[PDB]
Amino acid sequence: REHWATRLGLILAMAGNAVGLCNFLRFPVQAAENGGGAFMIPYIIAFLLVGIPLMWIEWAMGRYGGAQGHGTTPAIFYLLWRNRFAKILGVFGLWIPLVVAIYYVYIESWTLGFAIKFLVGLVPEPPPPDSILRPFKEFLYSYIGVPKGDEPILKPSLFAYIVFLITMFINVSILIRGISKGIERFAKIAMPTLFILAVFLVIRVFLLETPNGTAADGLNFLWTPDPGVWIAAVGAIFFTLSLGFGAIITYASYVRKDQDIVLSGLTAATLNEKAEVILGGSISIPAAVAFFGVANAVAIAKAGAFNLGFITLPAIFSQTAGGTFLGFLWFFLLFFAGLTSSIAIMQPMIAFLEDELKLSRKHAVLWTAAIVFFSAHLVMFLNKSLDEMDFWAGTIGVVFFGLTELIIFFWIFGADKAWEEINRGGIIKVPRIYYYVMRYITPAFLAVLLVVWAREYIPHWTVWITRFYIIGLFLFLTFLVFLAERRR
Ligand SMILES: CCCCCCCCO[C@@H]1O[C@H](CO)[C@@H](O)[C@H](O)[C@H]1O
Ligand SMILES: CC(C)C[C@H](N)C(=O)O
Ligand code: NA
Ligand code: NA
Repeated sequence: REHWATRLGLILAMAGNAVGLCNFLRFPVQAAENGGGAFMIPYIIAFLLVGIPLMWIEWAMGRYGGAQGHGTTPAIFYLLWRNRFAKILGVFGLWIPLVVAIYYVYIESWTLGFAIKFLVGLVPEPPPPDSILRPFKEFLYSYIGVPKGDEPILKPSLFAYIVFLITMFINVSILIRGISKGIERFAKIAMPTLFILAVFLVIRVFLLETPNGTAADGLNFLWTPDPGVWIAAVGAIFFTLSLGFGAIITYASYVRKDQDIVLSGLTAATLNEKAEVILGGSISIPAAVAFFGVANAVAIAKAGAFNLGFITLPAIFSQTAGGTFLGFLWFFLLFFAGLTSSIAIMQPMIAFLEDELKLSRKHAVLWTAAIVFFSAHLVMFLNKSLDEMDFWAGTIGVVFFGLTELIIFFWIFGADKAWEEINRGGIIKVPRIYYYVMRYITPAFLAVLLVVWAREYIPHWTVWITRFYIIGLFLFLTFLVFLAERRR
């Protein structure tokens, strides 16, 4: 079995797993949507009660299954629960990361295409708010092909489609080289490049000042202290830490049987929170508060993540010295943040085809890329198909799967056996208070917030096109698990 080469590469790959498009596009919107500092109190509590303990649990289940040559949840769930229903529930560990990748890599291709056009300077040129925002709103709308009539049909540009082929190629070139020579070798290069670009953008944004305000006013808003906020904070913690995607589990399956996971997992989770709360929150919102004030920035944040990251922020930079190049640094930061994460949610399908169907790494990567590339045409051409996948897999699915794997590992497999499996080989030991959080508090926290979510919030016909296709993806993945059974 493939293994991580160095301790540093494991941390950076796991950090690159978590540090992604959410740190810079999704977290600023959710924090500003829910009161800035008001959102942080549930966000911090969710990180301590859900994010941290589920980090250690997924590290344990991955290393446990990896020791037996099984990197994905269809087999690992069966190793922790000798039931055929554990294999069925494990399919979500293949379905969730595959569905999320189907729209994630496409949005990642947006950042690459924008970074290219912003580097060559093929960007809209506004003259001396709507008069400068419209050239950038139309720039994104022409790139992805926003519908102009009633038909919910996206018409991507030839450039956007070609950049998506390039983006898939860059993902394949990294994945096909393996864990150590591919994912780990790229993490040692991409994470320092990511941190430097983010710190520079934070510094440059902190120098923004207009009559409407300063960047410090946005920092004061996001740090000054409703069930919907608690749902938003816990959901954000899942997505930003890559929990519930089966991605941490597959990566951890290449950690050696006796290596530390307690300190290593805690460091990667901490690195992500630093990148998100310190670096990510200090760019988008402060630059918007500087140019529009706090009240308008909360209004701009409610307009969406794509609006702030692809329209508003490049339009703000277009008013500063060298802002076109600053937009390139911004979009290149997003591309490396997405690239280190998209390879992480495609590796589970790779590891499954390798471990359970005995496919060569080359074959597993190419077929996984074929499935993602083909399925992504739904996200590229059907309007709001992206939103439907992000809801079922990236929103509902991850919280459902997070509670599922905890019950399997810490209840069905045994609370004492799981706790001993987590701390085994750890440089440090998990604080004994977290044993009771894992066994009682975390599943109670998830079950309560998940019931309010289902009972109070979940209740166009084209959404069935996406539901029909991703339900078929689950059936197809179930059939592959069945074929893996028949071989044994
Ligand atoms: C199931 C998929 C069958 C149809 C595959 C079509 C592949 C996409 O085709 C391409 O899409 C781009 C987006 O507008 C266009 O700019 C290109 O002109 C077109 O060649
Ligand atoms: C789906 C995950 C890889 C997302 C990633 N953790 C992010 O923050 O963008
Ligand atoms: Na993140
Ligand atoms: Na990443």
